[PDB]
Order: sequence, then C-alpha cells, then structure tokens
Amino acid sequence: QPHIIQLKNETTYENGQVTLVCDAEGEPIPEITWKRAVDGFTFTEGDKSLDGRIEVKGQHGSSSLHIKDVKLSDSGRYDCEAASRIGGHQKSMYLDIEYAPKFISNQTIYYSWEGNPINISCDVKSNPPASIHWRRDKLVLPAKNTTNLKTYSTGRKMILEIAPTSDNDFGRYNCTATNHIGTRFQEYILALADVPSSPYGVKIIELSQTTAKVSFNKPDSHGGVPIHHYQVDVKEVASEIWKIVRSHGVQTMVVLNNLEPNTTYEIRVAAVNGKGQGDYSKIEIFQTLPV
Ligand SMILES: *[C@@H]1O[C@H](CO)[C@@H](O)[C@H](O)[C@H]1NC(C)=O
Ligand SMILES: *[C@@H]1O[C@H](CO)[C@@H](O)[C@H](O)[C@H]1NC(C)=O
Ligand SMILES: *[C@@H]1O[C@H](CO)[C@@H](O)[C@H](O)[C@H]1NC(C)=O
Repeated sequence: QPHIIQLKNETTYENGQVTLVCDAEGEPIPEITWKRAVDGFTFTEGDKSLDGRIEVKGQHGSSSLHIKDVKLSDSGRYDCEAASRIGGHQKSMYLDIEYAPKFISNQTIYYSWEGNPINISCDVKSNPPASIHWRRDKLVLPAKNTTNLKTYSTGRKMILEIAPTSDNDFGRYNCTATNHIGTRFQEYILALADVPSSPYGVKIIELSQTTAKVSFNKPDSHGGVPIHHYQVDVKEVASEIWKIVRSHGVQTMVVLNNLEPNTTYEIRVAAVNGKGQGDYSKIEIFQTLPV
C-alpha cells in the first residue's frame, strides 16, 4: 500500500464548476496531495487560493479538488499523489473543458481594391468542434445567385473566397459557429481600399561604413491591395533632407549607398501603388560602422 482506487476523468463547461475526487486505500491511511501538471502547482487542504476559484478538501484517504468559474486554462492533466510512510503512489486524470465556440482570427477587417480576389479567414476554436458558416445578412453563403463566392472548410477554419470583388461585396459579413453549448458569431469587415497599408518589421541586415541593406515585410492585404514599389526614406538625425531610394518593384530589400561612416540615420519605408502612397513604417535608427 497505498493504492489510488478512484480518480475519474471529468468533463466540465466554461464558467461552470467541477469537483475532482481522489480516493486511496492503504495502511497507514495515506495523505493525498493534488498537483496541476501544466505548471507543477500543488494544492492541499487549507492552502488557500489566489484567484479563489480553487480549493482542496480532505487530506487522508479521500480528497476533493473544487474549481469554480472554470476557465479554459484549467484544461489538462491533474495528478493525485497518495503517500503513507510505506508508502507511495500517483495517478493522473484529465479535465476536459467544453465551451461555446470562440473566434480567434488575428484579423477581422480586410481591405481590397475593386476587381481583386480576397480570402477572408474565419478561425474558430470550440469544444466540441463547431459547425461554421458564413452569412451576409440572413443569407447563408455562397448564395445560389452568385458566381464569385466560395467557401473552404478545414476544421478550425472556414475561408470565404470573394473573386473578384464588386462594389456590393464590400460591407459586413457574419461568421457563425455552433456546438451543443451554444451559437456564437463574429462580424468581419471588407472595406474598399486605395493606397497600400504600412510596411513593417524593417531591419538593417547588412551594414558597413558607407552602405547598408534594409529589409522589411510587405503589408499583407491578403491580395486585395496591390503594391507597385516601396519608397525608402533615409535621413541623418540632425539633417533636414530625406533622401529617397525607390525599390526595384515589389522587392522588400533595398541597398543604401553613399553613407558617412560612424553616422546615425533614420530610415522609414512606405508602399506605393496606382492610387498613391500609404503610411510610413515606424522610423528605425541605425548607425554605420566607423572607419
Ligand atoms: C481519461 O482520459 C484520458 C484521455 O484524456 C484517457 O486516456 C483515459 O483512458 C481516461 N480514463 C481515465 C480514468 O484515466
Ligand atoms: C483562397 O483560399 C483558397 C483555398 O485554400 C485558395 O485556393 C485560393 O487560392 C485563395 N485565394 C486567395 C484570394 O488568396
Ligand atoms: C450572425 O448570424 C447569427 C445566426 O444567424 C445571428 O444570430 C446574428 O445576429 C448575426 N449577426 C449579425 C449582427 O448579423
């Protein structure tokens, strides 16, 4: 002895309550300790709680771990440790947490020109797995009287393809997700755009006394908004005149020449298309090598 004789898996739901029970036989009657596996955190009777949601009751033979206001983060493995002096045994169970679908896309606002294709991505996490639909108003998509809309489904993701856009395609879209816990929705926006968005993540990746290579990320319109070229502006920090270098088409690296050694420069990048020039990236500072 001792021997854990009860430690059931449990399934609960977000915002609900669950009680985990562990029973152990043995002589002497063993002390029971709870361990949350993801972070190795220990629970014992009395040992309070920070957020208050979690308490343990009973210490010998049987112990209850009570969690109120269940969070998704409470999901996973919990360990029960039964120990007497003789005197050791551990067992795991898993807490399965169910919940209404949640929308987890990084982007809900999309931009496109007239006449361009664009995919709008609806990303859903739910337990159990949800059914996802796209809708415009009350109409499920694609409608029967359209020839420019398609959907593509992959478990946690449903893509709405609009190819190409016409003006009436702009506006609000409604992505709905449903499981036995509930139905939830998330609105997405497709807006008619003109100039490119701001480039970002600009870095100096090569650097000498008189030259530097700047590299950046294109603004991702997901193909809605064209980029013709980039304008790279460079300026010595106590100088007034921005020197402009155009990129070779849609290349996202540009080599800067004719720099002074040991000199501090500001650099900013903007994308340009047929409708004009977008915002500049956040200004970055570099300093050429000394002689
Ligand atoms: C508990 O759940 C896990 C999977 O999450 C499973 O492997 C195991 O058989 C289940 N039963 C118990 C009581 O451990
Ligand atoms: C939209 O997604 C589909 C499915 O993966 C893909 O075939 C298509 O090329 C994408 N279109 C756009 C607008 O990028
Ligand atoms: C999205 O669709 C769902 C299900 O039809 C609906 O209940 C919800 O109100 C819609 N959202 C909006 C604002 O249209």
